[PDB]
Amino acid sequence: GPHMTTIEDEDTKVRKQEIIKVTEQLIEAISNGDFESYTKMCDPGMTAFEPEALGNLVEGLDFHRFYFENLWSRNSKPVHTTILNPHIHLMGDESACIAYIRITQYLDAGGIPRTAQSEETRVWHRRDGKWQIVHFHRSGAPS
Amino acid sequence: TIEDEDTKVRKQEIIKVTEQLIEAISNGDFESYTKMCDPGMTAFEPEALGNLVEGLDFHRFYFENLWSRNSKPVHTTILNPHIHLMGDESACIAYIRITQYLDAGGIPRTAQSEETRVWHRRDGKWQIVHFHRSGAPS
Amino acid sequence: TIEDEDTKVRKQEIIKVTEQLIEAISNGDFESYTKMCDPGMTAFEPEALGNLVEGLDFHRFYFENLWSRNSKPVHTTILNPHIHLMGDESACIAYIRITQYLDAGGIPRTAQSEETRVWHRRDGKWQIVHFHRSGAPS
Amino acid sequence: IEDEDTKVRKQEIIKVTEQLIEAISNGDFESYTKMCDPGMTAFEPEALGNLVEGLDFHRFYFENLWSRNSKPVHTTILNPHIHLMGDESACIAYIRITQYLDAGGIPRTAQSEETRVWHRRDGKWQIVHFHRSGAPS
Amino acid sequence: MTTIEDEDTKVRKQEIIKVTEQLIEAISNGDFESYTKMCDPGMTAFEPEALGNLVEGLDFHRFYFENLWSRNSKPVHTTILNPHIHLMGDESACIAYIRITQYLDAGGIPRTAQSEETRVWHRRDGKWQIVHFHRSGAPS
Amino acid sequence: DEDTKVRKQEIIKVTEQLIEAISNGDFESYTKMCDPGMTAFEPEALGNLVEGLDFHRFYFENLWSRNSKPVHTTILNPHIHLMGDESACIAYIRITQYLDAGGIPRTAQSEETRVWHRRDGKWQIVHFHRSGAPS
Amino acid sequence: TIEDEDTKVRKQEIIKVTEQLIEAISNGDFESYTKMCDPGMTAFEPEALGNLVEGLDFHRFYFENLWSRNSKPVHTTILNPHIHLMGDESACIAYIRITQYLDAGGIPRTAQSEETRVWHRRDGKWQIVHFHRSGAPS
Amino acid sequence: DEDTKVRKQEIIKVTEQLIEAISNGDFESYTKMCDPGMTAFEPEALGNLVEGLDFHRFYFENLWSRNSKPVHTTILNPHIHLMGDESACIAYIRITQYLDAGGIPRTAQSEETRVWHRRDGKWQIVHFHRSGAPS
Amino acid sequence: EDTKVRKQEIIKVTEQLIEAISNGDFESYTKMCDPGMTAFEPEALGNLVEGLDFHRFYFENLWSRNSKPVHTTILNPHIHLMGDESACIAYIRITQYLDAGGIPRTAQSEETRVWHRRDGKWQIVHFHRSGAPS
Amino acid sequence: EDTKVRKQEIIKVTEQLIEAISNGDFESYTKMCDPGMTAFEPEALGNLVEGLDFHRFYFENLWSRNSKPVHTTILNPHIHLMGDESACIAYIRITQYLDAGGIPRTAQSEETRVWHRRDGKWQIVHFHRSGAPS
Amino acid sequence: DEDTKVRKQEIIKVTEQLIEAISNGDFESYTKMCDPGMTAFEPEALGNLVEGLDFHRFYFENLWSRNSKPVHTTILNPHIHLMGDESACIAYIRITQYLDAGGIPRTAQSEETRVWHRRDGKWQIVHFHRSGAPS
Amino acid sequence: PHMTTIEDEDTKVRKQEIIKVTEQLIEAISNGDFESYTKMCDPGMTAFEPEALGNLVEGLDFHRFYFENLWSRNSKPVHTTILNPHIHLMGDESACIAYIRITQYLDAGGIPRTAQSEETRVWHRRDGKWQIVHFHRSGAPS
Amino acid sequence: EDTKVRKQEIIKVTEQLIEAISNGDFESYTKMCDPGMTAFEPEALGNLVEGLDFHRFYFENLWSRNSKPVHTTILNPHIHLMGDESACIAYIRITQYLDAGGIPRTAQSEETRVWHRRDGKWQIVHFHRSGAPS
Amino acid sequence: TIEDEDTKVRKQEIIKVTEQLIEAISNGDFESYTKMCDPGMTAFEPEALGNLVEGLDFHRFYFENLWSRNSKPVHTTILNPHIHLMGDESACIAYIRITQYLDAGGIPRTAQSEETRVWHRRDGKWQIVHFHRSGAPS
Ligand SMILES: [Cl-]
Ligand SMILES: [Cl-]
Ligand SMILES: [Cl-]
Ligand SMILES: [Cl-]
Ligand SMILES: [Cl-]
Ligand SMILES: [Cl-]
Ligand SMILES: [Cl-]
Ligand SMILES: [Cl-]
Ligand SMILES: [Cl-]
Ligand SMILES: [Cl-]
Ligand SMILES: [Cl-]
Ligand SMILES: [Cl-]
Ligand SMILES: [Cl-]
Ligand SMILES: [Cl-]
Repeated sequence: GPHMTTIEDEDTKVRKQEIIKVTEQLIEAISNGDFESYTKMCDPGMTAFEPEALGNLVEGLDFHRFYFENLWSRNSKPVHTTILNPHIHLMGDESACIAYIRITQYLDAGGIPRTAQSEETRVWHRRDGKWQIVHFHRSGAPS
Repeated sequence: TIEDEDTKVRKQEIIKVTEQLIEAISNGDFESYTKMCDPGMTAFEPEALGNLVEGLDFHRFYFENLWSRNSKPVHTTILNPHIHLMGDESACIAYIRITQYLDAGGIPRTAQSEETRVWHRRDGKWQIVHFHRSGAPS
Repeated sequence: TIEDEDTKVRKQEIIKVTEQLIEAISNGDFESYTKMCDPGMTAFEPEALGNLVEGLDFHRFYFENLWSRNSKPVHTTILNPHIHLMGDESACIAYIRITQYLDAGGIPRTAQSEETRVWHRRDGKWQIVHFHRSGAPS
Repeated sequence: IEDEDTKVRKQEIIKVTEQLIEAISNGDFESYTKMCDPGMTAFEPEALGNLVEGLDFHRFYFENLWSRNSKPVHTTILNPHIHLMGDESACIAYIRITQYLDAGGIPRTAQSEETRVWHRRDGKWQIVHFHRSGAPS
Repeated sequence: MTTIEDEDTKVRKQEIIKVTEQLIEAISNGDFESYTKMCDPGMTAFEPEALGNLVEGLDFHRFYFENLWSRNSKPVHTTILNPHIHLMGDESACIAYIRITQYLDAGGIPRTAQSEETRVWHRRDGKWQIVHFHRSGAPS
Repeated sequence: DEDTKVRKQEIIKVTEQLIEAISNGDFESYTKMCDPGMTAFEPEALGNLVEGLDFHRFYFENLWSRNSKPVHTTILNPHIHLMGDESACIAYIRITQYLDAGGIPRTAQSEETRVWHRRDGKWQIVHFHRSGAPS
Repeated sequence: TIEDEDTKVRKQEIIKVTEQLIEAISNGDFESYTKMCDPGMTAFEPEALGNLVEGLDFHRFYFENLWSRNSKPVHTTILNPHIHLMGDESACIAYIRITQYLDAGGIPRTAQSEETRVWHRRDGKWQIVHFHRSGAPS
Repeated sequence: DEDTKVRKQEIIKVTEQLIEAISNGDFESYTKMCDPGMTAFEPEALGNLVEGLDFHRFYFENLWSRNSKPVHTTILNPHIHLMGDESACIAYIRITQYLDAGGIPRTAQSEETRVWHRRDGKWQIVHFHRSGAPS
Repeated sequence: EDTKVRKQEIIKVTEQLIEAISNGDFESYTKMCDPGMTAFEPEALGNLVEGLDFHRFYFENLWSRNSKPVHTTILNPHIHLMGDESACIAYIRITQYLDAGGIPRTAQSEETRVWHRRDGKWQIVHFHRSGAPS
Repeated sequence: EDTKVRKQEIIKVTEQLIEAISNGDFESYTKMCDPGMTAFEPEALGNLVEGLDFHRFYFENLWSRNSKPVHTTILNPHIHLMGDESACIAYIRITQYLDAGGIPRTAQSEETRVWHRRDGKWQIVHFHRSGAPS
Repeated sequence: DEDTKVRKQEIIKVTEQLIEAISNGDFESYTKMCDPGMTAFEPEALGNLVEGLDFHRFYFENLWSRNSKPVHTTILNPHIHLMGDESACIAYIRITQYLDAGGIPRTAQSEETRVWHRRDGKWQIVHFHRSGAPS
Repeated sequence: PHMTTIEDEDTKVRKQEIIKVTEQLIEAISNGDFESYTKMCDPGMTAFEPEALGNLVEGLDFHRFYFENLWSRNSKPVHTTILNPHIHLMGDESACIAYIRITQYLDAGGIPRTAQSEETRVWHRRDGKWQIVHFHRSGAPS
Repeated sequence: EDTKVRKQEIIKVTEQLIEAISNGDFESYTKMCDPGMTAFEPEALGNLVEGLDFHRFYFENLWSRNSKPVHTTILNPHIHLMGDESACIAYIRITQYLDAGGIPRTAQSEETRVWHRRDGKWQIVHFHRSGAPS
Repeated sequence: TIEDEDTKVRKQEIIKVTEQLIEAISNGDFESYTKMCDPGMTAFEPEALGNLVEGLDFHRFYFENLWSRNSKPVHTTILNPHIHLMGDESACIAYIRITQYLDAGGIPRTAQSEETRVWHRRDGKWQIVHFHRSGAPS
């Protein structure tokens, strides 16, 4: 279009929104204890670092399934999630990386509104059309 | 039909640059470091107090203020590495970083941290586009 | 040139909307609240754990899960207010917010917080475009 | 094409904020006052919960704390957000991270949330109010 | 030489001590109506409950009145120690004293609280009103 | 009535003057500004109501060592109450910026009430109440 | 110095009044207490938090608000008494006051305090002119 | 007529004198003012009733940082009880302003009771009770 | 050797004494105590008490004898016979009780008892208990 | 009146014993102590000690006397005479000292000294100390 | 080669089997997998080297409550060392996800070393060393 | 005779063989002699120890640090005791030894203190000499 | 040949002793102890105790000898034979028990038992326990 | 009396050797210590951390590096000794061992501990076959 003297290419804008959407979708699946949708979004050889893994690098979805079968009783109180200061890094058409602060507003524990924070890194890989998480790193203490 | 073992060498490729990156960090060599980082590099680390930091500017300070690291031998070990290849220009490595240092009463101590490094191939050389360090140690 | 009498009423104007805003917050009236906030409202507050929050989405939680304050009588006082007028569509107010509440053993307690509210006049009514709170109200 | 002047207006605000921070960081009180409205208002850890007026209260840290002749300082402005309000009024909120030494000659990091309210007067931008949360400086 | 006019400063001071006692009784009985009657609308105050802030009006004080009824049953004895009055004109007085409160608690345990108080009085249309007060020593 | 405006500024000026005298360890000027039967409540008096200026003479004799610490005072949120033409009352937050305490800039806060009485032309403090830190 | 050893029953009278006085306090008998107290009596005691009190009003509060002497059987001991006869109209006695009480669950406990009682004879009956207590007991 | 007024001032003067002697570590003047069978309750005696001046002698002989330091004492809210012409009782708050701790000004409070007995012309302390911490 | 029987004697009255303590039997206690008795014990807070008066309170205001297991052990006792009518016994007193912990707890105390014979029976003229163990 | 003197007699030896202790003179100490002297003191850690051998140590490793002014007071002495040959004194021992920075401090201890007369002089047979001081 | 690959998987399988038996409180299967003269180091043994299976019977026999909370085990970063055809050594991180503690999900970690010896066909544990928490 | 005092007799010497190399290994460690140490360890040696913070470490690289930065192990007397040893023989080239390692050392001001640690050493015979293939230390020592 | 069986003999009586203790069976216990038995154990607070009287408190006031699943292990035993009527055994005593809500825990204590053969049966003449069990 | 009672002589012989043993320890006379200890002697002591030690090898270390007695005097007291004669060849002695040492800070201090010593005599000489200590001396 007009104004050729500059990168009129803002598909990077929509590509990033693409990544933000799948991340939101992933979080919703997690938040609703929907393990099926979750696995659908994760690469089988998915790798992860998270408080629940006590400093160990975990492989597969098997380890996460636990929390999706027991704590699945997730439905016991309201839980609003906010993704702050997102930053996406595009790497090829099949590879993306997103880092953001994850803020969770929940009740319970004494029945009072409380807020939890965690730093998250999600590494995305495009396979046969849909984006899948290949690795993620969570920092803080919340799930 | 022993096919696809170049993934084996590609992963070793990633392990080597990660080792190189850690050595540069460990030797306070900021020049080599920047050479290995994308200008728009993003990071999550204890020193950033929960904030997502951009650029190398924030890291320069720690490189310049430790200058004489010699005041103690520093050995690093990369444990249980795991590489994820994504295209020919994109890689992801996750490992436990163990650091053996002295100081603190000249006594030998060990620090652990979980690290994620996201690599992107630009014009021949690999560069870090994002990294996430969990723990608190150095 | 003491025509600075309208600045007197302009400031009272700002003090009134601030009082109105606080009342809406105090009564858990999220509708009135949103009516007074710009959609792209920005905020710094204890509940946000050091993060700059955007939109009203983050606030509608405490506005929809914090009504158990009837058995917890509340009174708010705005102390030492200071308004800064900037054009006819832009104002800034800073004050100490003191809250008297019960509970914590049916006993009377007092909380203090420093607040900054940035106001912008849009199509007739004043709206908050950004606010910064220090302390820990709710 | 135009609709990107808000883009340059915001960069304008980010520049004066950077300039302000540099003046503070270099203990240059003259440049500082030049950038502040005489009736400037402020909330900051050093004021112990009180709303302070004028630059008189700040002169103290530029004087009795310009003794940085023994340690270098680096400042980072994170996740900036500007709100434009008319052509003479702006509002910027950011996380201010400070890397300083001492405390054992060791590298340490400080964080603080800052809000700066800007007003355009006779050409140059001036701070009319600011709110600092956390502590750092 | 100074018999008359001195004998009256004596009664003027007792006058101030009486209103101060009355004020304290109203406070002690949670009687906000009598309290407001004794305070100037633009009354100013410094007190532990205000966390280092100068408070205006009676609005801030109503809270403690309305939320301290059980005290009705709670026996309360107040003592005003080492009073000092400063007369300033016929319509202006200043009194400073140590306020000691003897109260019970849970288990009916007797405890004592101390606070230094300054009350500034102004005569308006016949009755004395508090224009400013300063309370120290964290007690209520 | 606006002379109330100048009357209040009058009180603010003497208060500033008083603080300056205190800040400079100038006991002569101080006594000149205090009524002989001056009464006071302050942290240094440990909960006791002190009389006269005698008790304050000491924080002047042993604090004059100020030639080792620049001091700046700020009077915040002042509020004056006028009561007759010879009686005033001022309440304010007193913020003090001082060094030492290691050598680093520090800030102290205290709430102060000063009761003023006009005697033979000049204003004199008849009572004062300080709560906080400042000495 | 051996003549008129009456300074034996003289001191003994003082212990008699001091003992009476202590019984009144122990039984919650304000009337007896006042009879032995000069209306202009002053006191230093832990309950007065460092202040010097005058009159009997201050002490009345502990009598009026403590009638449960029922489940409150209390024993008192006056250790190492020392009387100072001043003239024939006055006396001063100092002793340790040990009191054994229950409560504290119903377990036996002991408290101690130093007391000074300054007596002065008005008419034929003695009265407490001033007293000072240190320690625990009330 | 009010001789009770002068009698009380008489007691206040000897108390001031006593405190000065104590403050200056002048044990001779002190003993001169105390009855040989003097009794005492004080923090330094750990809950015990002490007799004679022997116990106090230590604090003089071994506390000379008193001489090397400006010490200011204030007697607050004094109350005297007269009992006959040879017997008096005074109770007051004793406030002490001293330096040390690096030349820092600090304040100490103690409640004191002094029992006076007139013997052969001069007043002597027969018993005293100090509550708090001073000496 | 005749000294062993006269010492064993003292042990008997000491045991007898402790026996009465634990039985709330104040009457037997008084019989064994000299009216001018003196004492240093934890429940006296560093003061020397005189008489039996100060001791009734614990006899009366605490008869949880058949409520708790009051068992006392006298260890390493040493006796000093001083003339025909004067004895000194010093031992470690070990008590094992219940409740107030509900657990079988053990308490230790150094105890010195000074005896003196009067018209036949032995009586305590002074005792000194250190540690705390009631 | 005769008792008045005998009791006062026990107060003198007690003070002399203390004098010798304070002084650091062990020769005097032994002479006033019976060989079989038994003791309970804070340095024995709950143990009934026997003989002089255990106290010698404190007599040889605390000679820094002058290097510390020390004043003792004996409060509320109570003596029990038990026949011509034995006595018992109980008192509060208050000690005023410095050191630890030269700050005048005050220690307290409950003491019980049991005396037995051997020919000319009085000898301590047993003693009990509570608190911690000497 | 390529058999060292299957030999190691062989060891990983018996280790998994062992852990399952432990996890299900199945002492019979456990003993079947342990050499009678089995040696062990583990937190429950308080620093002592224990012999036989007798000592382990207690943790099985007395924690049957497992039949309540889902127990999931993960073997992380396994490392096998082959030594001859009848001897193997495996070291791994053992992560256990369990409930309880309020029916709340919690995770325990422990470092384990298992020494295997082939006897008459089947692999048997000859010694094991546990660091950490796990049952 | 009773068919065993021949074989039982060599298992006896084989176990002493293992106890000797273990003692040798400990001496090398105790003297900060990294060369002898590496000589006794298989290159692919694996280890679990307090210094590794719950991680399984590989190679000798990680241990080099405690040898090159522990030259003080040559300044003060160090006595080691191996208690309640237990050897498990597995083939002629494979052995396993478990023991309590007690260390008596000074300092902290020349003060004598004792440290305890449970150790497991897995030995493998390669080309004549015994080498450590894996070890697990729980407790403290080093 | 026989020292082997003599030692097993000692290990058996020690096991029997521990079982009696573990089952709160004081009768069997006393049967196995010499009347003048001496002991050092945590419950005695650093004091050397005599007789069985002191022990009858822990067997007695602890009738939860069921509600406490108890397994005992004797580790690294070492016997010293001294004559045909005297033996000494030292071992680590490990106890596996449950809890305040069935939690499995382990306690360790070092024990020394000194045995003396009297009229046929072995009796404990002295024992020393370190740790805190019973 | 009876041929017996001389048992006190046997008991006293043990008190003699026990004292000789303690004295040898304090001197730092390992040689004598060896002659007094059976080579297969067993021990329980705080310096062993819960483990039963055997032989005299483990104790050597203390007769070498522990030289605070080799330059600072210490007095030992044995209290309430109790002996059990199991024969003419076997003895058992139990006692509290108080130790008065100097420094540890410089101020005279006292340490306690109970010790059990089991003695066995071979060819005329008494030797300890086992000992158990509680507390922490040497
Ligand atoms: Cl996740
Ligand atoms: Cl980095
Ligand atoms: Cl808000
Ligand atoms: Cl600023
Ligand atoms: Cl009020
Ligand atoms: Cl002032
Ligand atoms: Cl009273
Ligand atoms: Cl004095
Ligand atoms: Cl008793
Ligand atoms: Cl002594
Ligand atoms: Cl297992
Ligand atoms: Cl090793
Ligand atoms: Cl037992
Ligand atoms: Cl030994």
